[PDB]
Amino acid sequence: VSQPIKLLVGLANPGPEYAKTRHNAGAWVVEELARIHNVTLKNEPKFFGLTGRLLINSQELRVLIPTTFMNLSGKAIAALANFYQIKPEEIMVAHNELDLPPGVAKFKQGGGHGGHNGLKDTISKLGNNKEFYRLRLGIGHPGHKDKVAGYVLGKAPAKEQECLDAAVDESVRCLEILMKDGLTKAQNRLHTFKAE
Amino acid sequence: SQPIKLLVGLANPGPEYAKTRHNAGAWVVEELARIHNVTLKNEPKFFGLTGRLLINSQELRVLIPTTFMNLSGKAIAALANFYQIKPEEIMVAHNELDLPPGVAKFKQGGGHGGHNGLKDTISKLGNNKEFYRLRLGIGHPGHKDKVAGYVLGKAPAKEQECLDAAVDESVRCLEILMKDGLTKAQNRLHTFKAE
Repeated sequence: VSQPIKLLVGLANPGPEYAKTRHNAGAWVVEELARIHNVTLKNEPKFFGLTGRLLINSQELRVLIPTTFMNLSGKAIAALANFYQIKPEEIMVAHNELDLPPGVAKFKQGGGHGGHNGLKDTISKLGNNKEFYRLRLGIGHPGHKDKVAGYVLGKAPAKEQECLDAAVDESVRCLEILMKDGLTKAQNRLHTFKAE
Repeated sequence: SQPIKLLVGLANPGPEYAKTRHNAGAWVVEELARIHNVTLKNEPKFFGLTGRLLINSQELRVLIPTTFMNLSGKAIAALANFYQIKPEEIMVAHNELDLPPGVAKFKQGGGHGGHNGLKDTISKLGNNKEFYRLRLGIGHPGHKDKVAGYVLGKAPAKEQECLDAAVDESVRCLEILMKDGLTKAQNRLHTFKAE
């Protein structure tokens, strides 16, 4: 109506403390959306993550950043969406996307996990359903297969982190636009964005 | 005479993860390899860094996977299968929640203990749990739900000293294992407690 989304999830590793690693991109979007809407994300052990509720254009939007292992992110998502009776196609998972360069971002419903250990676990723990939405935040692709974990668990160099941060900012605006004008208008704005 | 042909040190790859508790097992391998002057080689077919050490004239292969921790079994199984090494001949070094910092133990078998690396290693080794472990105590946080954050954090300095002493003693005992065998290695290691 015309925006089906009730849960926004931001995937990230629960540490280290010290580092803005590419694998945590999704969480940066949820943190910035929350900050802007004065939501304080609170630990909620029952959902194995940090949670909040926003109200945007009078639509309730729950937010989650799992604090499980990345490969058990599905446990957090399913625990909360079961609790509040949110369906898979009502969930949007924001995550780092190897298929797009730094500074680009896209909305999509369904698809594969693309080697993303969080996405893969989410599909499984949602009863093998891929039709949840994704917010794909581009981080570039290292080249090789075997180098993928080292890439995603590394810190983007500073100029590249700017592109990422710009895409986080636009993705938040487009999430707001999504809550106000629906999914199609939101995508149509976000997919023509390109950092700086 | 002793059962171990492959020593694995579980680890997340990269500089940001190198000093995290979840990497304790790689500290053991990296220190053993430094002492024996071997530079680990990246072998993409094995999803990790690997070497061969000569210790008391035994051959010990070493491996530190550079996959996600939860895909550690890919590296171990690819290497084990290549070199024809069975699970009972593999020692996996890993951070152990149920033991305090400053303590380390050898063990054969058991479950994964929530450790996502151990879990995948069991699965990729055909659901065989009977590989040896070098359990490196890192303690646990007060709440179950903090465990991932705990292991992916760096131990504070005093605590890291205990960890480093236990890495060092584990290395000495791995050398003893190769000279005097498991029972003697184990008797020595299991009376160690860094204070």
